[PDB]
Amino acid sequence: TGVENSGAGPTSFKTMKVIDPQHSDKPNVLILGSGWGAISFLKHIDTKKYNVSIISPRSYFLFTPLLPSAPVGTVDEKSIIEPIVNFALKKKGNVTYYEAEATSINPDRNTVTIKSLSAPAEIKYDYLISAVGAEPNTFGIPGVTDYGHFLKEIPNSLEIRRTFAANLEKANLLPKGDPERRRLLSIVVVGGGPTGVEAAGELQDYVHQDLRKFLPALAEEVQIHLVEALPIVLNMFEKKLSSYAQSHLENTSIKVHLRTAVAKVEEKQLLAKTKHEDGKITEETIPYGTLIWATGNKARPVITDLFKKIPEQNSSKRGLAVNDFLQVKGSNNIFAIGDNAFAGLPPTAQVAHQEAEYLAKNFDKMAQIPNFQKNDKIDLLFEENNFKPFKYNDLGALAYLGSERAIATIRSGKRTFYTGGGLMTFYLWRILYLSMILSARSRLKVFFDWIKLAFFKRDFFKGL
Amino acid sequence: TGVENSGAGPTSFKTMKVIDPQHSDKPNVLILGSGWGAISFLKHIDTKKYNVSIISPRSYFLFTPLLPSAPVGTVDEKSIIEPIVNFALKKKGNVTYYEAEATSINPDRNTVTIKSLSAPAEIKYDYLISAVGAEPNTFGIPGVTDYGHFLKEIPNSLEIRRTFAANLEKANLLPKGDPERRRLLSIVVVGGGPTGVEAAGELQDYVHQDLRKFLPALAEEVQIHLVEALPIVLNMFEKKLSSYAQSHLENTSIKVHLRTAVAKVEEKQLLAKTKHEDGKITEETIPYGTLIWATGNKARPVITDLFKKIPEQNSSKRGLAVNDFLQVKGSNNIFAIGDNAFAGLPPTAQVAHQEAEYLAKNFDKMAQIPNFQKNDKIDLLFEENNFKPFKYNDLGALAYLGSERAIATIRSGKRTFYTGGGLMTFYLWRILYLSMILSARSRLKVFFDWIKLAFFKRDFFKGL
Ligand SMILES: Cc1cc2nc3c(=O)[nH]c(=O)nc-3n(C[C@H](O)[C@H](O)[C@H](O)COP(=O)(O)OP(=O)(O)OC[C@H]3O[C@@H](n4cnc5c(N)ncnc54)[C@H](O)[C@@H]3O)c2cc1C
Ligand SMILES: Cc1cc2nc3c(=O)[nH]c(=O)nc-3n(C[C@H](O)[C@H](O)[C@H](O)COP(=O)(O)OP(=O)(O)OC[C@H]3O[C@@H](n4cnc5c(N)ncnc54)[C@H](O)[C@@H]3O)c2cc1C
Ligand SMILES: CO/C(=C\C(N)=O)[C@H](C)[C@H](/C=C/c1csc(-c2csc([C@@H](C)/C=C/C=C/C(C)C)n2)n1)OC
Ligand SMILES: CO/C(=C\C(N)=O)[C@H](C)[C@H](/C=C/c1csc(-c2csc([C@@H](C)/C=C\C=C\C(C)C)n2)n1)OC
Ligand SMILES: [Mg+2]
Ligand SMILES: [Mg+2]
Ligand SMILES: [Mg+2]
Ligand SMILES: [Mg+2]
Ligand SMILES: [Mg+2]
Ligand SMILES: [Mg+2]
Ligand SMILES: [Mg+2]
Ligand SMILES: [Mg+2]
Repeated sequence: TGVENSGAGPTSFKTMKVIDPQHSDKPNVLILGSGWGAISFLKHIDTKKYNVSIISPRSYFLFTPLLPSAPVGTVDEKSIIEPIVNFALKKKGNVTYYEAEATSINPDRNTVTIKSLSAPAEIKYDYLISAVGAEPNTFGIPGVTDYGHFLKEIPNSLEIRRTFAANLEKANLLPKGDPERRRLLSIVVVGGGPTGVEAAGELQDYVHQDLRKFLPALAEEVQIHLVEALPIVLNMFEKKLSSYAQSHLENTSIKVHLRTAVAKVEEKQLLAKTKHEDGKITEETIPYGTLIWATGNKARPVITDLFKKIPEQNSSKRGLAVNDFLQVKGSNNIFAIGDNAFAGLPPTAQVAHQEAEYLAKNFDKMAQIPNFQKNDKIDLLFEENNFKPFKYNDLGALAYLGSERAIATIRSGKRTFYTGGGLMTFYLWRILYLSMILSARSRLKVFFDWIKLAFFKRDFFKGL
Repeated sequence: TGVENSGAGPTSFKTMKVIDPQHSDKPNVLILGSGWGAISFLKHIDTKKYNVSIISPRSYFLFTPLLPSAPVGTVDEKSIIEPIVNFALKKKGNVTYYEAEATSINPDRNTVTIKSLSAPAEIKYDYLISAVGAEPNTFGIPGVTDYGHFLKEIPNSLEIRRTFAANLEKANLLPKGDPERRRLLSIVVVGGGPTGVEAAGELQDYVHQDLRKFLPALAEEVQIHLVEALPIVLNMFEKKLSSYAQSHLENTSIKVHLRTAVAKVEEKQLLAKTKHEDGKITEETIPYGTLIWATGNKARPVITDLFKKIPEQNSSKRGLAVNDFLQVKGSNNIFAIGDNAFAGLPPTAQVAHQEAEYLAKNFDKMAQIPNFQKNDKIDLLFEENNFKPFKYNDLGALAYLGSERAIATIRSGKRTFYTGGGLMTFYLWRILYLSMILSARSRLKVFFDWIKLAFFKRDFFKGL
């Protein structure tokens, strides 16, 4: 259905841009999500030839690479989100955002089922764009999600402060010696990837740069462990850099735990195992005030539910396996991009950003084809008209290390433009992250956020 | 300290500045609150000759004038607050803040009982500076607390935005010609002092500027009413100005209800009554989605608690009555300033920023007279010393109106510098306010707020 006067998420709003007919003139494309995929895919697609619809529980778009800077308020949570709406005021034709969530996609009955928590109730789709993202992975390691914080989404950032704020508080009522005070003030990040390292760093920044400047008795006793399973951190960088980073984290009093896996999280301590290069399996408990879980990504119910309803997708695990034109293997009119598509690619923004932009332009290709105005094998039409299959141009990797330092690589093709570095690198990272932001609103807010951060402390209000 | 926690809540910070002999000879001074009076008094007290400690459940100062511009993201709630610590960090001597609330003042036992919501538990004092503010008042009109929203404190801003969004949301799923949609978009501000005005003003902005740019279907139907019991809005501005303000309010589509009083408040609607030129009371139902009740202050219960414990304050209705030396009539060592003090002046912030600065210089002027500590018309102690009493240098009256306009009136004694005006006044007004802000950080943040507003919309997130 998907008609007038229902109840999904209340920003089920329609923007009557151009002048269409009531007899359906265009294909109804329906996007799932409002993140990198869906916003990148929306940002380009020809709205004159297609009737774009978006289904997102979230009504803003998240510039994920600056999220780890939110909790301490290096950046404000607003300063890095954008409403979907503003990207639709930049589309010539017609859009509609339902503020709900996909639940079961019904591939052959040909709808996405939106049931919200803010109320049929399905939505007809001619084509489907499935960029819902991955949800983070605990590995069945018990205790996470009882006692952990995922660094995924804006609320997650608010939860992490409120927690750390509350510990800083409780902690400052105990006599200096007390171990408990020592515990409250400890931080465990679990995740050696960029996210974790950046959170790890951004906290330690705050503690050195801000906290001590008015309660130095606490600053000291703050401890920030960073825990990773593999031989070293930042594995996407060439060995020589990953080391400089690990140098600089420990330089900033970070307790890096390489080759270490979390077997279980209890309330106050997380039982860790370590397997050394001389294969010796040692144990260790790590007590924690605040636990951050910056690791992994698994598939979502919508998708793992879909796996069954498409014979080819029975045994895909990571995401939806996709052919070279990014359609679901097993379905005609259903596509998948970014973290929920299994392209055999890095699960990153860069990939999803390209993935979407290519698919966007291929949608302009198909409109020129009368053959696509109507018609269980599927790819055929993409060959008959000579469509380029998607190939990826991995552009390199940035990561921020703490107390004003960074490392990076940039590339195009086999060519490898640049690679830092230290305090210089920092200013590119800033200058570069700025440019990759998808809105002038957001960028000015972040810009102002860093200028403000020079003259003054971060804003660490627990109720805001 | 040490460990003096028993009543007082978490952010019990202490700055170990000067070297303190356990057994002290400096007097001990207590400031109740963290707003205009208290923070003004904190700023100008000599922290070397005295020892100052504070009690406030609120860990931040609030630039109360800008509050009404936060609910519609004209300005961020963080931009207008600044922490106590941040002020106390720029002092000479030892400051301490027990983040809690006074529950009982104990005049004849020299203590203030503090039961923090977050936890004996008395605090000892030589001198007491009672500056807790007043609370807002319902005049026992049934319904206000249930369905209404005060506009007194930061959380109230979030409460309103949340409310208004949820209605904008719920309304857009109903068809243009529904009553229930008309209602949800109705907005009644009760009380036409510059608050209710500026508020009403700043909403209509968001409707007229933000909302319409993406839902004119909703925007148009949004109605803002301003109810006021008196002949005119903004009585403290001179007669001719009150009419131009009202001209401009009504001319920006704001239904202004003079000589009108809210007899009661129900969920969907509020019954109001209006006395006419001819002295005949009519009735009326105003149905409403959002109810901002910005009218009249009343006596805090700690202040009312302390009316029974002093014979002079037995017939004290409005607030603690004080002499020309701002001292609680009937106590020696307690002082009341701000809206908890009934100094027969208006309950402005302007008053309190004077009431403080003055008392601080008094307090400093009690550092060349070594008899007070070797001490029934106890104001004579000051009169015989030849203490200049307190006099209010009324600096004026400001009020923003909506849609880029403002009214103003700077003066001193009689010598009136100015009285506008239009788009020029809005600019001055901005400038005056921006100057009167108490911290660099607040200022800058407020300054970048306004810039971002010219470039981009406002920020109306219902979870941030
Ligand atoms: C803290 C953090 C920092 C990162 N930093 C970087 C970086 O610096 N560089 C980099 O390349 N990558 C980074 N990433 C990874 C990158 O952001 C992701 O790979 C990218 O977000 C994938 O985009 P996507 O569109 O596939 O999914 P997302 O961007 O996650 O978008 C998924 C969207 O779908 C919505 N949604 C969820 N469930 C449903 C449902 N059932 N129905 C409808 N909609 C739904 C979500 O609200 C969201 O809008 C980071 C990730 C995190 C968590
Ligand atoms: C939205 C709004 C806008 C305004 N704009 C203006 C304006 O432009 N110009 C103007 O002159 N006036 C304005 N006012 C009025 C003016 O701000 C007040 O008269 C002024 O705040 C009084 O200051 P105060 O120090 O007496 O109390 P406040 O400034 O309210 O501060 C009182 C403090 O006491 C704390 N507190 C309360 N109870 C307790 C307790 N039991 N124990 C400990 N602490 C406690 C509070 O958290 C607060 O920090 C405005 C008021 C509002 C609500
Ligand atoms: C906006 O478009 C872009 C560049 C441009 N000049 O416009 C880029 C595509 C832009 C930047 C991408 C980018 C910057 S920096 C970075 C990065 C750092 S690290 C990483 C990968 C290798 C990490 C993946 C981790 C995955 C886990 C979930 C397992 N990617 N990606 O896309 C967001
Ligand atoms: C310039 O600095 C100041 C004093 C000084 N330097 O001595 C002031 C205290 C300054 C501004 C005060 C101000 C601005 S605008 C205003 C005012 C006049 S009137 C009013 C209404 C809102 C409040 C109460 C009215 C009560 C009855 C008269 C109805 N507000 N007062 O600090 C905030
Ligand atoms: Mg995203
Ligand atoms: Mg997406
Ligand atoms: Mg994702
Ligand atoms: Mg995805
Ligand atoms: Mg205040
Ligand atoms: Mg005060
Ligand atoms: Mg007050
Ligand atoms: Mg007061």
